[PDB]
Amino acid sequence: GPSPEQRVEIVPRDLRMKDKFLKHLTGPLYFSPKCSKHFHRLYHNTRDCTIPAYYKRCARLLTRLAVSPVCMEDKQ
Repeated sequence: GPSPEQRVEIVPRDLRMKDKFLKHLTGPLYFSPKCSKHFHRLYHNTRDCTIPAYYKRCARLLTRLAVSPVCMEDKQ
């Protein structure tokens, strides 16, 4: 894509492509404000969601978050 997937870890602020891809790969993961902090750690700390190469691993890691009782009001 616009980022180096397999070349270098560094990507410009145009890394917004990640959010665009993930939201379409998984669907609406827009979560709860209670769980907002977990999403922010799982998006900003994890090499999955930072580095554009690991789009799939990020996507799954967010999905299981968005559907677990912290992001999901409904008890699964």
